[PDB]
Amino acid sequence: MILEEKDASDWIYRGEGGANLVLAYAGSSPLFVGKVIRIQKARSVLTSDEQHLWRENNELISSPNKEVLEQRYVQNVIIPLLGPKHVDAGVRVSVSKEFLECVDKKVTKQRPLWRVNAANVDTSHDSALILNDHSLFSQGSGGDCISVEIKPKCGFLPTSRFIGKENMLKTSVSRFKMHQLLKLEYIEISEESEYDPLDLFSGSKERVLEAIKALYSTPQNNFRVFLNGSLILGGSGESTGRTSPEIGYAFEDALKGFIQSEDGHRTECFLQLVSDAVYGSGVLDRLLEIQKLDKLDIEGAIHCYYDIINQPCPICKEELSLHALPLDESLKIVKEYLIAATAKDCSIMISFQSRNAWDSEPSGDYVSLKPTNQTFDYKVHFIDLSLKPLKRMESYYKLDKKIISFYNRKQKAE
Ligand SMILES: O=P(O)(O)O[C@@H]1[C@@H](OP(=O)(O)O)[C@H](OP(=O)(O)O)[C@H](O)[C@H](OP(=O)(O)O)[C@H]1OP(=O)(O)O
Ligand SMILES: Nc1ncnc2c1ncn2[C@@H]1O[C@H](COP(=O)(O)OP(=O)(O)NP(=O)(O)O)[C@@H](O)[C@H]1O
Ligand SMILES: [Mg+2]
Ligand SMILES: [Zn+2]
Repeated sequence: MILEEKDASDWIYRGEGGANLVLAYAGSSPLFVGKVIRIQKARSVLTSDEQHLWRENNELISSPNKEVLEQRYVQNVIIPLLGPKHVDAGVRVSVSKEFLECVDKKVTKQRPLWRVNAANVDTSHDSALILNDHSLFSQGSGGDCISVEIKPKCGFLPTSRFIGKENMLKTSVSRFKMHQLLKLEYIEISEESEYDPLDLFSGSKERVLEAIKALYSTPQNNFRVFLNGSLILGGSGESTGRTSPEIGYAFEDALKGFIQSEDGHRTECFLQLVSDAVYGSGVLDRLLEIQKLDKLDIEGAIHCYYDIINQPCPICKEELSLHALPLDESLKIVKEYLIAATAKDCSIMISFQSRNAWDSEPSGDYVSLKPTNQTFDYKVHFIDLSLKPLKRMESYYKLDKKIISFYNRKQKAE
């Protein structure tokens, strides 16, 4: 029930995002075998404005800590929306300060330096999240498991009435593609990614495959691959650089026996396998619907935000429409905007294993690889379904203004 100091040595770095540190269990305890632990970082549990926003979900507003908050957020808001088939809310577990402290230290050296600069484990939370490890095909075997993680980002184009005259490029150019230019400018990446989210979410099989090949070539922080829980393609707690021949070889070699093709051809077969799973599964259509809860764009939603927090709108100057909405409706719009923001920033994990004829109940989800003559069963889970803080509406607006006005400036340079 409680993780103490010495338990710390049975957990090993798995990765991290901007919000949580994730460790995988390497011990023997039947309690943790096949799990990861997800620990919130530090960069009362809900502002007053937030309790207003989440009023409809009381069990949410009365969450005693942040861990229970996320847990109930996923169970009560996200589940109802994506079904429970592809989602795990997690089980909370007591951790002690010294355990947390001990984990922080143990993994420090395996973290990107910049991640360590930005934040650490909040060693004041008394709880943490335990999740099923989706790099493991099933909880509690059918041989090896190749697991693929995709952070798809936003797969549609805003079409809002509320997009400003100087910003209409947002109407035709993906946010992900415009953001890439800024990141390069800010030395957050070394080269622009080849991935286009519009391809991946297109519903076109050839365009999904194109997205997958692109993710493979330039994974940044959008693509990872695991062999039985150990990373073989992608970044460790951060964006990785373009796939090089050295990385190409290492990954090709890691696939041996799993993709049963000739040496050198495994990679192409694996890419097709992922594509077939994504596409055939239809899992992205559902995610995309949630993303489209951002109905009005940040340029529209921001106006409702100031109404919700009762501040005169600094964006309007000396939109009669949005400002004439009843409070109830402004709340809805912003809540949906923040649900959409969860959807836009989560990941999909797709676990693969050789079709097991001895399954006592044969799986309905699988993929037959043309060439190899193999069948793989697969499973999809969504991960990283974090609650986004309402206050963040302000920076969403500024980051957006920054993205588009830099993209415009870059284009003007014809
Ligand atoms: O705003 P975006 O689209 O850049 O997304 C942020 C991510 O950057 P990305 O562009 O995905 O590399 C960002 O990822 P990195 O920290 O850059 O790996 C986080 O996921 C961030 O969420 P949070 O602060 O952890 O709640 C994300 O912020 P939210 O927009 O989800 O609040
Ligand atoms: N249930 C899980 N099973 C397997 N791997 C996981 C699981 N949850 C997280 N991970 C891995 O650990 C990494 C960090 O988890 P994540 O929940 O995305 O952290 P985060 O800081 O909340 N991400 P973000 O806020 O979107 O930047 C993920 O990219 C996965 O590789
Ligand atoms: Mg998160
Ligand atoms: Zn306004």
